Amino acid sequence: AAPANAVTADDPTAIALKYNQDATKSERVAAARPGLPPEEQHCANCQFMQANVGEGDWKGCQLFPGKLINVNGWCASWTLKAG
Ligand code: SF4
Repeated sequence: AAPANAVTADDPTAIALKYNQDATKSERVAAARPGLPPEEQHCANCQFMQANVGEGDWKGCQLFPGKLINVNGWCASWTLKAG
């Protein structure tokens, strides 16, 4: 059960970025974002995930202010966590 502030499928930004809460049900292969092979990409290893926001598998994403994403999700803004 997703948190009350989870990013949802008719969120305009979620559509535009092709977010899914489950990276295995994402188009990460098609986008081929750089820095890791696409099958290795998910929110937990993304620069925009906020480790200090949320709880458990439901963490912040800088791009989705006021909400939570799933650590096992993905969107087309995926960028390697570099620091
Ligand atoms: S920007 Fe990164 S952390 Fe935020 S939803 Fe997309 S992949 Fe997940």
